[PDB]
Amino acid sequence: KVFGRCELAAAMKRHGLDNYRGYSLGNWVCAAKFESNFNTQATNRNTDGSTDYGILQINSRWWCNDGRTPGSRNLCNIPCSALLSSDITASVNCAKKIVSDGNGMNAWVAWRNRCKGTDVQAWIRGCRL
Repeated sequence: KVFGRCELAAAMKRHGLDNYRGYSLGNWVCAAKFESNFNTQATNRNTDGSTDYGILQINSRWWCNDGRTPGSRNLCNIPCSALLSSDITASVNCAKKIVSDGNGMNAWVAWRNRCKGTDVQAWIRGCRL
């Protein structure tokens, strides 16, 4: 499913992401925009053989099991396919574990390079939240 900006903002807010670990909602919407263009079905293969899945492009080497990433730690305890669902619950729950492991949202390259230090508030402007 390809989310609308405000539709995604509302869904993320309902799932407890607004200000989770100090990150305002605009950061999460911005990250999703640049990581998957709001598409829950996005997948991207990496040079190391691992693959990124879903709206937040969660990695198979550490977070989910896709049956093809040798030595994968399945830290979120889920098959990577669950992360492509139109229901973002699995993605949100796993993202919470990721953002809590030490480097915060810096775990998302697109966020660090395209959202960090920008006016992230713009991503939720105009939305009835």
